[PDB]
Amino acid sequence: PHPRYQQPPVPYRQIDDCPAKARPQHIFYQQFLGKDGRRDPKCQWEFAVIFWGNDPYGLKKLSQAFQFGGVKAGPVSCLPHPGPDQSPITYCVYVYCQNAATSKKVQMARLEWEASHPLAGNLQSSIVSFDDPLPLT
Amino acid sequence: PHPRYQQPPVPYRQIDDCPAKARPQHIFYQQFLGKDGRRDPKCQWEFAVIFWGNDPYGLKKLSQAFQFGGVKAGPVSCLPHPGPDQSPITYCVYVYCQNAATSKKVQMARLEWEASHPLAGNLQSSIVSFDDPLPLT
DNA sequence: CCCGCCCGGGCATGGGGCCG
DNA sequence: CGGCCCCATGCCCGGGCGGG
Repeated sequence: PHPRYQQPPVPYRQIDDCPAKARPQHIFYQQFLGKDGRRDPKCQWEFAVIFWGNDPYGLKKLSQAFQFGGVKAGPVSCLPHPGPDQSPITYCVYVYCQNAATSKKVQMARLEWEASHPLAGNLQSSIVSFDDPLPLT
Repeated sequence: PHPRYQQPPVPYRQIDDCPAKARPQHIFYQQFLGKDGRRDPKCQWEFAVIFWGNDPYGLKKLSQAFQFGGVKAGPVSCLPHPGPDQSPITYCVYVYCQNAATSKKVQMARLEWEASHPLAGNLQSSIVSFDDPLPLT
């Protein structure tokens, strides 16, 4: 068909479903998150980490990399550009989490990835709280 | 620059610049937000309201309508869909705000519009908090 | 007046995959 | 290997329709 609007990243069953160039980051996060990456039925989706920066390509790899039961990235999006001026675009990715601890852990995971991979770009991040749970079931 | 990644909606100098379909909501929101729509240079961008639903077109109208000094919508994006199945995509729009009062007002403003216009679709929403301020200057 | 839902066109890729 | 490439791709515009 004809896409007019963004589509959600498709979830993985096999590691093959994850695009090859993003596989190491993905694997890293798995090992990093451990049990915290599995879906916990009792938790509801109230948290996120927003990652942002000027490079959409790296952000896409990050989005492709965080896909798990309890940690799910949305697609690459962007922030409003502040000036009435059209400025350098600031891209972002929301990584949704089922609790606060996991979101902090997610932040730190990406930091450690950057530490091990100098050529990866340095992303800004912030913890996000939602008053009401998101329909991520 | 980066045609395959999303672009931040463009600001309006005057009301004629607002795309036609979004213009009624835009007018209404302007009047409802009142002084709170103007930028307060002391405030930092720590809040948002996320609106979500299944109509990307409705959400596009909302995104275009909320563009002000202190209220700035991002583009139409979507949430991850939890199951590895075919389920309706849930689209969303983050509307960024310079303080908490204003975000409450934004939430309310859309509720009012929906109350005046029963043909309009009912958007779910939540207030959103950031630990660190966003680079909306 | 405004609603949801529909459609075609156009840009400049940029990332999966080949080859040096 | 890992740097490089090129056309399937991801994005956005804006008009239109029948209806309440």
